[PDB]
Formats: sequence, structure tokens, C-alpha cells
Amino acid sequence: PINLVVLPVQNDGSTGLHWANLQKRTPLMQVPVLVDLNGNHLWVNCEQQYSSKTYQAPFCHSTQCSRANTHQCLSCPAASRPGCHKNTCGLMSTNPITQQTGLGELGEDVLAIHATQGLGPLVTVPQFLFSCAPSFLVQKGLPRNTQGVAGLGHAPISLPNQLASHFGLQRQFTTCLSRYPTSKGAIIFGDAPNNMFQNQDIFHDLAFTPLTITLQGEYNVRVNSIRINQHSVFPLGGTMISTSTPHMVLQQSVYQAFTQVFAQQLPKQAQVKSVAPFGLCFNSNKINAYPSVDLVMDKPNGPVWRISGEDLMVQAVTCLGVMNGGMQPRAEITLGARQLEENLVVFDLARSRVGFSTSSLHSHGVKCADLFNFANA
Amino acid sequence: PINLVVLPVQNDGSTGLHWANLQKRTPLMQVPVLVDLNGNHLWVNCEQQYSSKTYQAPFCHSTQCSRANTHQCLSCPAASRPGCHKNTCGLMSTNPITQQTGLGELGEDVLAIHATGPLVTVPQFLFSCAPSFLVQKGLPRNTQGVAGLGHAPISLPNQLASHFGLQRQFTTCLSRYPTSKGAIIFGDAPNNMIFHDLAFTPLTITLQGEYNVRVNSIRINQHSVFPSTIVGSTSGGTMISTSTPHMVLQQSVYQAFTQVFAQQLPVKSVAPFGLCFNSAYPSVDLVMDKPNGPVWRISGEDLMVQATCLGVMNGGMQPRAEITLGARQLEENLVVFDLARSRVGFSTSHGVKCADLFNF
Amino acid sequence: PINLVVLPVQNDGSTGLHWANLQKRTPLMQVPVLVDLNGNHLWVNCEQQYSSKTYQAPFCHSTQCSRANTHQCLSCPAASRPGCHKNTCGLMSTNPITQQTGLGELGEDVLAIHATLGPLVTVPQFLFSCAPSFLVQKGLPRNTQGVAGLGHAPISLPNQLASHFGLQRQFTTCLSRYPTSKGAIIFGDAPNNMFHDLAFTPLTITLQGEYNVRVNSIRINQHSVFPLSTIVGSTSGGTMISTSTPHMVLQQSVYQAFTQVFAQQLPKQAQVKSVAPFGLCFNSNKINAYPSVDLVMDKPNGPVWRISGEDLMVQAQPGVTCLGVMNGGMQPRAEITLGARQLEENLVVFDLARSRVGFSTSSLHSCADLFN
Amino acid sequence: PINLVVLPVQNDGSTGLHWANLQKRTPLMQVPVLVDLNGNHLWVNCEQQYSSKTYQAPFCHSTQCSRANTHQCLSCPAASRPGCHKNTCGLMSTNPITQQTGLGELGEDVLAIHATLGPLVTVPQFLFSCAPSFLVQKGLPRNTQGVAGLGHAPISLPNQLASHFGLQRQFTTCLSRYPTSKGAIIFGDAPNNMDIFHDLAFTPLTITLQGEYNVRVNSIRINQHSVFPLGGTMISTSTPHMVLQQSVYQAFTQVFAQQLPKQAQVKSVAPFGLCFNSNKINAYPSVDLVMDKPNGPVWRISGEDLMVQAQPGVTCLGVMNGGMQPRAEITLGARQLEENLVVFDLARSRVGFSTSSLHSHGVKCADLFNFA
Repeated sequence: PINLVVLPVQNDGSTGLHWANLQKRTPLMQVPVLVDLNGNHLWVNCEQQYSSKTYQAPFCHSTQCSRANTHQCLSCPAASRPGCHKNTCGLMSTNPITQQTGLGELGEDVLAIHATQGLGPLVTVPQFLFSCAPSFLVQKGLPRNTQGVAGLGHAPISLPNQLASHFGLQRQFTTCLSRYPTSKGAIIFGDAPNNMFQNQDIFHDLAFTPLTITLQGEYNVRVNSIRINQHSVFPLGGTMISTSTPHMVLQQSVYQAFTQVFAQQLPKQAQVKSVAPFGLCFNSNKINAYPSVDLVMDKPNGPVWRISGEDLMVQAVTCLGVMNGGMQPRAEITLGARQLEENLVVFDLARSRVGFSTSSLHSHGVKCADLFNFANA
Repeated sequence: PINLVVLPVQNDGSTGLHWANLQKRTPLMQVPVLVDLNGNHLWVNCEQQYSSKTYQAPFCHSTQCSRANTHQCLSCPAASRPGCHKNTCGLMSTNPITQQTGLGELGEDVLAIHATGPLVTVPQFLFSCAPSFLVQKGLPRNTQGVAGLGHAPISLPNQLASHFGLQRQFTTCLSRYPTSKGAIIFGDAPNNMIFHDLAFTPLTITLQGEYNVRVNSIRINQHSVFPSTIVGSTSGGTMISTSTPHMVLQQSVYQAFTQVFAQQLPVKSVAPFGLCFNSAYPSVDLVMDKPNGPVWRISGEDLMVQATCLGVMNGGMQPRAEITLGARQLEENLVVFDLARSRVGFSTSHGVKCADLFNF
Repeated sequence: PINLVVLPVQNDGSTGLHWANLQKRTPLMQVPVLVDLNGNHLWVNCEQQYSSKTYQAPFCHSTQCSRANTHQCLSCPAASRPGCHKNTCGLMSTNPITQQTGLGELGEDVLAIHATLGPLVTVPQFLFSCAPSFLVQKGLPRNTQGVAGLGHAPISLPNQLASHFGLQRQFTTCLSRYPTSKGAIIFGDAPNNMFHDLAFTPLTITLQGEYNVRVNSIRINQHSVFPLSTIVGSTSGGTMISTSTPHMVLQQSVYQAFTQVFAQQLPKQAQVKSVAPFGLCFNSNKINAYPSVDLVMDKPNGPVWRISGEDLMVQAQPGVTCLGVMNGGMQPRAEITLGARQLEENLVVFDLARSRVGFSTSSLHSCADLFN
Repeated sequence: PINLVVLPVQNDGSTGLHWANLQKRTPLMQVPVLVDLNGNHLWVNCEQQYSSKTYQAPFCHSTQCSRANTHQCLSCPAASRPGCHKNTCGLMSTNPITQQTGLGELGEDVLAIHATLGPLVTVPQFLFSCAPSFLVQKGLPRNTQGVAGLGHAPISLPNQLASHFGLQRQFTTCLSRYPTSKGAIIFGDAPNNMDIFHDLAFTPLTITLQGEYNVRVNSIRINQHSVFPLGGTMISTSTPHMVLQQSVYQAFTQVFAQQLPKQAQVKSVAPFGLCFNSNKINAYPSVDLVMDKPNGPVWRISGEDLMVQAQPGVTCLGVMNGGMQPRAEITLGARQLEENLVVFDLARSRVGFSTSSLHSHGVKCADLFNFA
């Protein structure tokens, strides 16, 4: 009776990005991969080392290629091995940090992951679908020695969809990303709010906003306004949620309005020169008392996604962790990994809504890393 | 746990097609629908007095619309009712008998089905409220829509296997006897209940969402009738279908076939058939996949119909496939669609009856 | 330098649909084909009678398949001939009258058409589909063997013709109300190569390939009928212009509003027993003037597409004339559809370059004169 | 009567890539762009200058957005400017050197091009994308502001130019071999309109799902020694060298080396793998590509033309290892298109090349037209 499965995820201190050791292949081995909230699928570099007794490449026009949504047939002029076959299916994979994309082949192999009643036994998808993507794609932008990307996007062979389908889980997943490199957070597949902590009602304040999917397969929500200490800075789906930037990203005109109203809410004298890659920094000794950021979601009548000033700030000298996305970012506002860390964020694919707590996880005395004991497993 | 779910399916003697009573809505009610093996999705006429407590039409750009692969937004300039909303998602539904297609609206409601047993549910089963003109011609009497079993993201088997965590496969046991009911079993039937002699052949899915296999040869009573660099190939070229009762052949294959079939025997053809008799029939052997392949065998009498006539039609110069196997060739034959392994399984101690398998 | 190309179009009185003879093949022959304004392409019956020295079925993955936007390969077991090949590309064709669709194969052959009255000029490699013959069985005017699509799709007639000869990316329909005189489709910039009372409204294309405009309001004798970052839910106009239906079609709620308001513009006593296929019929002779229907385009004060009431009326029986507006039920593809009868005796400029549809705000005086 | 249009394109010595100054906007200005033979469209960074009186961003669901194959609507939260509007269309653009792709906005403006040496003729409503600026940051030749695609895609350079002027649906490349020198792209039927094309041979052209031109190589020999097989082949200007899948690379480079004396080999200069002392070589081996099928026509590469001057006294084999999964097992780069007439016939789905060298007629690509 499997109701949840759970993947440990770690915060990479050097990049601010989140990544995981996936258990794949026969025998099981650890494959380090970026966690890309918006990614279409799981892809890894197979050009390398690849040992498995259970690896298979589906044939062109197969049900597996249809499920993966590719009718592009490929062939390789060379002895067959993972990544190189006669008559297989081709899939474009994306490095979401550089935005590079390249052509690889669809593969199947074992993926293993812990079940959890709400720690539990290790269960497997014996023919988990993924792509052997070309190696140039791992060369830039990813945490050291990452070999791939696990996409959690709403696409037919993404992690959440493949896991939910195989185990009959509710078609949703919950992220609890860690703020701290020293301790692993979790991604929970299945209905966490109903099937999952130690007397604490961590979901008590869950509120919901509608979820859309862009044509590029990204999760979008809609922000009705941004207020900083009750002063509105915006206006004047639409909002992407993403783990391919650590920081909040704002379209340039929104960036200028935001940062200026932010500054204004602090003492003018507290401003110091900026350290890269930030624009707006402060002497932190000079004032502890950061403005609160309310994102009013969907429509004027709430609910409110609250960001405390302190959690927007980076200990760089403290700097505002908000980036100028230029004239044409993909979304006018993007909530990045730091906005996800230490919050329970529910992506409900069945009902098309994102759930979020109006109150802080930590108010329960709980950190995302406290959720599961991965050291026993 | 649940590892098997079953839909009773009924043989309609007047059309030669099959149909199920789907259980939907709150409170549950019965929705007669044609079973279309290659259908993309379940659709229904929602002008047919739609009562439900649990009906929703997903909004444009939602997760459900994305899953159904539509980014087309619609609005109905009318009040709000099932099939008429503002800001919902459009999708094309097909009447696969007439081949008509029409733009309808993505809906969500409860569907109930039997486990193997008791009735279990998909609270959010996705389907389409299709335009009512699509139920006017060709369907079995009183049917209100079509339930698609094609390999497409919101087809019946995909939704059910995903919800219950079944093995990605379904088996077909249609009954030959008009008014009798066989079943479609979802999940790993071969391991979860006769499946000793399962041959197997590769399955491809066409761009239009149809199941294909490849037929290397056809014989009538042993007589031959038939016949990451990018590449660019084709599917099998033989379609399995329940949207025709009859075997359909490309004109030239049809001539060869029927003629050779005539020669295995010693009247005034009766419409729509081109070869009829008074009332031993020769056997048809289909070598599957390639020259070494397992053989799909249809005994002659099972091709034959009573207007007795050869139930093999002329699909003209350009049918979808060179060869199509219709409803009658699936009847009283256990056909396993393994979507996880991309192959179709079939029965090479007589056959019992599809109608014997269950009791509802 | 060729500036226009012109195709005569015949009104079939028996169906109200419009058809043309397309000149193709080598040797050149006539192929009678339905004119489908919203159709993706030209499709034609290749069932075995087809024969031509210049016909080829492009190979899968060819530039011609790429242009037609199909990467679906097929093959045929019989001896090779048009419609039947070893490695070709598949294309879905639609009968717009019955809404049947079916898979056929991309074909290529010579098409000839008159320049500007001028000589016959040719497109040597004109792309079209060999469609399954079941597609011609039903709903097509007599003897029709295919459908010429004028849709905004990459191998439609207007696009191929404009492209081959370097015409302006537009065409003008001037359908005839009278079967005995043929009207014209004019490819290229008709307004600058042949009146001035042209109004324009934005043109959008639906995902199924249809032309849409936006009707801000429908009025009858000025009375309102209709009615009282990734951007997300945008839609195209919501009014379709089609030559696949003869009459105006309205979604059932709009239909009822329209009929109630139309009727209110005339004496209740003039009404008479309904006569199929119609729902609102009148004692002819008890009416001197029928209400005008004004479609205000784009915005509440945009340009107006005006229909005279006489032109929306049909005479069914001896002394009884009926309203030529059909009930499209709950889910027509568009809430309002203007049909062949609304396009007859009017110039309509489909400008694909500027995405606008242009129509006269003073109809000639109520198409066959332009050419001969 | 316009039959050909020609674009001077210049060889960049640093990157080995080719680029062009496109004349756009009102008033006209020079917009430097990389020439990407497989590029889907023309894209530019609009953030920067963009001065024009004739720029326009089509609206969502317009005929222009449909042509470009996008039904994705964009809103920009800012005030109106090029690259930033409400209700426009989104298009993904690709930097073909880094393989980065990003979302930009469909735009329309004037593009001027020389007709035939002849006068500047214009496309008033030329479609392109305002692509996000991160796409220009790496790997393009210095100062280029975007990319001009020549792929077989509906709004590519050759398609828009052929359609606007009624050209034959083909183009010929004559890329110049020497740094800063100028070759030409000629749109229209170059072979029939200006024998240097007397010996044109032809091989089937296919288009991949990512929109790249492909042909098939049936075999490769070096000095008549078999290298391949034991043949999908992309033609590209986004790599300056030949690229081979790893097992083909190993065989090719081995056989190439053993045709030369083994003491000729010096230490490898990055990025190359096989380099030589250029004192110790007097003749390089011929590389022969049999196209399409066992008995097809032969694309001949003189071996000297495969070699790169890495240093003062060192010459390297300009053949790169594409690893396990390059897009095509063989790729013919910029260097293989240099000083060679290559005809991309989109109408007939074939690529044409001369069995006899352009230099054996005494001609160089830079000779064809006098630009300035």
C-alpha cells in the first residue's frame, strides 16, 4: 500500500542550485543530477561509463516513444551501447541553467526510490524512461560533477508523472528544499498533505492558487500584486516558479520599481557598494528590520505568499537577492530556489493548483531536513 | 491492492460493433459508449441531460489541459453548463465510424469501474464534451459517446493504469455472440487471474494514435495472397481496430484475397458484401512482424457473416493501413496490448468463451 | 511581372456551395473542386483514374513534406501510382461539409491558372493531397472530386500562388449570388490592381486553420442582439467566415436572441407556419422591408459589416419566405459563422500580410463583371 | 522582373564562421548577423538601438504568427517598445554555436537586399524575432547582433525572399575561404540565371525534425581507402569544421594519417587531434564522398582544403570528434562549403554541387559579384 515516495535533495553551496543522487541501474548506483522543477524529463550523460543489466532503448514508433511524445527515429553508426543504437527515438534535452538543448536517445532502466507511509522500503520502476543526452550539455552551469537533470515538470515522462503512474499515487508532489547545504531536503511524490509529522500540523495554513503550464512546460502562477510593507510596486499565469535560478528574477521595469521601493523602506545611509552579482546591498550591522514582501496571488482578494525581508537577503555585507531579468525574461516574475527553501510547496497536477503555507514551516520548529531520516534508509 | 480492473463490453448485432455502459457522475449513472480501440479519449454528448455533483471543466492552460495536449482556449457565449463555459480547453473528438471530427470541451468527472469485484473510482476522470452532431450517425443505438483505448495520454487504459498503479497493459476479450458481453481487462491480466500460448509481435503507434503491427504474409488455406543520426521510418502498417466490424484491405490486396478465398470453395452478392454463398471454410494465416514470426490464425467461418458472406471489405486505393483487422477478428480471441513493452500478445483444449470470464 | 491571378467560381444552386475547375496534371485537365475558404490545402481523389507525366509523391522527410508540415511516413503495397507509394508523407484532409477527415498522401503536380484575361500560367510543382475517396462520398456539389482550401496554412492555394508568382499576400473573394454567372477568387492585391469604401478588421487564425474576426455586437435595426510573460487565455476573433455552409449559423443562445429581435422588427401577424430547414418564416406580401443586420467589428465603435434583410432571407414555398440563419446548437466551432450567402455579391479582402479582413461599407449595388 | 537576390557574406577568421550586414529598418541601417544555414528564422537583439519608423509586432493569433508557426501569446509588463508589447507572439530562437535557445517576440520590419550588382529592393514586412539578449553573449563572431537562418522553415531568409519576389524556391551558397573576404548567398535559381554549373550533380535533401538540411553519405574514402561505412549527414555553417561521430572519427583520422609519412606528425594543437609539420608534407590525400547510394555522385574534397593552419609552421586536420551522439554521424561544416557552389533546391528536395572544382574554372566565390 504505497502512498508516498520521497527523494532526498541537496543544496549546492557553490551554485545555490538543488541536486540529487538518483538510484538507477542494475546493480543500483548513485547518479548525481540537477533538480529542474520545470524540466520535461530525466536525462543523463551515458557517453561515459554506463553499467547496467537492465538498460533498454525503446524502438522508433514504440509505445514508449509515443508516451515520451517523440516520433523522431535515430540511428548510431557504431557498436551498440547506451546512447547508440539502430532504430531508436530521439528527444531534445535541456540544461536549464545555460538554456542549451541537444538531441539524445530515449532509454529505459531501473530507478529505485524510498516509499514512506508518512524511511520505508526501496521500491523500483523497473523500466523508468529517461534520455541519454549528449555530454556537451553537462559542461556548463551545473553543480560540480553532476551527470544529468531530473525534471519535475508537467510532461508525460517527468519524475512526478512517472512515479505517480507506476505506484498509483495522487498526481501531485511537494517540495521541501533545504536552505542549508549541510542538510538534505526532500521532494515528496504523492499526496503529502493528506498522507503526511510528529504532532506538528505543518500543512495547517496551506492556501491554494491556480496553476498553469506554459508552452515550454514551465509552472506558472499569477501574482495580482507585489507589496513591500503594504506599498504596492506591481502592477506597473505570468509568474514562473523555478529551480534553475537561486534568486528571484524580475522583468527590468518591475526590477527597478521593486528595488527602489525596497531601498526606500530602509535607511538611506545603510546603502553600501554592491558585490557581484547583486545590485542593491547594505551594511547589515546598520539595520536589522527588513521589509516584508507580500505576493497577493490570483486576484485582489488574496491569498498571500509572504516573503520575509531577511529570506530575500543574501549574506554576500548583505544583498537583495533579486536579479534584473532584462527586457524579456520568460516570465515577468520568477520565484527561484531561495523562495522555495524551507517552505512546503505543493504542486497539484490533478487539480491544477499550487499549494503554499501562508505561515512559515520553521514556526513549527521544523526544518525541511527534519522531515525524513535518510541516514537509516 | 488493486491490480486488475474490468469493463464489460457488449456485442451489438446490428452494427457488429462493441459498446460499454460507463459508470459516471454523482450520483452514478450509466453512459452507453462505443468502444473505439484506437480512440484518443473518452467523449460524450453533454447536451444529453448532464447531472453531476462532481463535474468540472478545466481552465485554459491548466495541468489537465496540458495532460490532454490542448493549448486551445474556448469560450461559450451562453450561460454556464457542461460543454459550455468561458476560458476552458478545446479538443477534437472523432466519430470513428463516420470519421467525423468536431471541436469540444475538456471535462472532468467521476468514473467508476469494477476491480478484480466491488466498484472503485477515478474521482477526476478526464474526458470531452463533444458536439452533439458526432452522435447522429454510425454509432450503436442509444450510445452517447465513444470511449477511446488508444495510446494517448488521456485514453481509458492510460488514465485507469495511472490512477490505480496497474501494469501498463490491457487485454481484450470481445464476444462473437450478438448481445453477449465480453470484457476489456486493464492491468496485467496474464499474471493476475489460458494465457499459456501467448504469441507476441511488436506494436507501433501511429501519429494518429492508432495501434499498428506488421504483417509479413497472408495465406488462405496455405495459398499466398500477401505479398543519433536521424533516419526516417514507418510503423508496422497493419491496424487493429474496433471501429469497423470487418477486415479491410487495400484494393489490390482485397482482389487477391477474396478471389483466392472464392477458390477454396465451389450466389447473388448481398450488400454491402462483395462475395456471398449458400450457407468447411479455409483458414487465413497472418505471419506477423517478419518471415520467422508467430502466426495469427483466423479460421474461415469466423470471417464469414450472415446477410453467408465474406466479412472482408475493400478499403480502396488509400485506406489508413494496407490491412486492418476489425472487431470480428478480436472476438473470442484474447488480445493483450502491452504498452510497457510495446508488443501485442495473442492466442496461438479449446477456447472457452469471452463471455464466461466474469459475472456482472 | 504578374500582379493578379484569377479563378472563376461557380454557385451551385442545389447546395448553395461554391465550386471551381482547377487546371492540373500533364496533360492539363479539369478537376472540379469545392471552394473551402478555411481549408488547409488542395485535396483530390486519386482513386486510380488519375494519370500525369509530372506527378510525383514527395519522399518522407523531403523539403516538400517539411513545407506541408508532415513528418508522418507511409507506404503502399500495390504497384506504384498516384496515391500509392513506397515512402511518402501523410496528410489529414477534411471534407468541410460532413467534417469527415482521413489520411492521404502528399502529391506534387502542375497547376495552371490565369494571370491578368491574361494567359494561363503554371505552378510546376504545386503541392496537394491525394485523399481517400470515401471523403468525396457525401455533401459535395455534383461531380466535385476534391476540395481547394484557401486557409492560412503553408500549402493552401493563396499561399502557394502568392509565393510562386510574388503576389501580395492576399486574396479577394467575389462570390456570385447567381448560378448562371460565375464569380471569382482573385489572388494578389486586387484593390490596387483593378472600391474605396473598404473597411478592415483584424484577422486571426484558429488552431484548426480557420479565419476568425471579432464581432463586438450584432444589431437588428440597431437593436442589440449580441447581447445586453506568457499571456494566458487569449482567443482568436470568435466569428468564422466560411464557404462550407450556405447560411449564417449562430450558437443556440445567440440564435434565440437573434430570432426574437428579428421577429420584433416586423408585425407578429406576418409570421407563418415554419418550413424545414428553417425556423422563422413569414407571409411574403405582408412585408415591405426586412430588418438590416449590422455586425459591428472589433470594438463597440469599430467598422460595420452590414447585411440587408432581403439578402438574409430565403423563399421556401409559394407565399412564404424564411430567415437564412441556422441554429448551430450548444457547441458550433464559432459563436457566429458567416456563410456563402453573406459573401455573395461582396468583395472580401483577406490580407494575410497585415492580418486583416476587408469588406465594403457600401456593397456595389448587389461579382461576375470583374472578369470574363 | 526579379530572378535573383544576393547577400554578401563575410568570412570571420577568428571563429571560422560567416556573417552578413543585413539592411533593415526605416531609415535603413546595417545589422550584422551570423549566417546559420539551418537556422529557423532571422533573430536579432532588439534591446539595444532599434530605430525604425516601420517596425511592428504582430498580434497573437495573427496571420503573421500563424505563418511563423507560433500560437503562444506574450505580454511584457513594461511600456511598448521593440521586444516588449502586450498580446504579441512568442518564438524560440537558437544560438547555433552554443546551442542555447530562448523565448523572444515575433517582429516585422523592412529588409533591403540587392537584386539582379543591381539595385536595392525591399521586403516591407519582413518577419524576424526580437530574441532575448543572453543569446548573443557567447560564441558569435565579434559584433554580430543576431542570426540569419537559411533553414527550410516557413519564415527563413530563403523562404521569405523567394515568396516575396516570386523566385524559384532555391538558393546557392558560395562562401569565401579567406579571412575577412566576401562570398555570396544567391536566392533564386542561380544555375539558370548566373558554365560554372555545367557539372552540377545532385543528391536527395531531407530536413530533420530540428530543421536541419541532411543528405546521405554512402561511403567515404581517403586516397581511395575505405573509411566509411563500418550515413546521415548534416550540412552546417554553425561549425567551421567537419565533425564525425566518434567511431567514424577514429577511422577517418587513422587512415588520413597513414596516407602521410608518420614522421610528419608533430604535437597536437588544440582543438585538433592530428597535426603535422607543414615542411614535411607535399601533397594531401583526396577525400571522396559517395552520396545517396552505392553508385551515386561523388562530392570531392581536396585534402589540402581539410587542413587548418594552427600555428606558424603547423597544419592540422580540420576534422573534429563529435563524440557518441552528434546530431548527424557526419557534418560538413563551413570549411566544406567554402569555394564551392552548393545549390539547395527546396522545390525539388535536392542539393546540388559540382563534380568539377570552382577553381578549375578559374573562379573564386569572391569573383561572382562586386560589392561595396
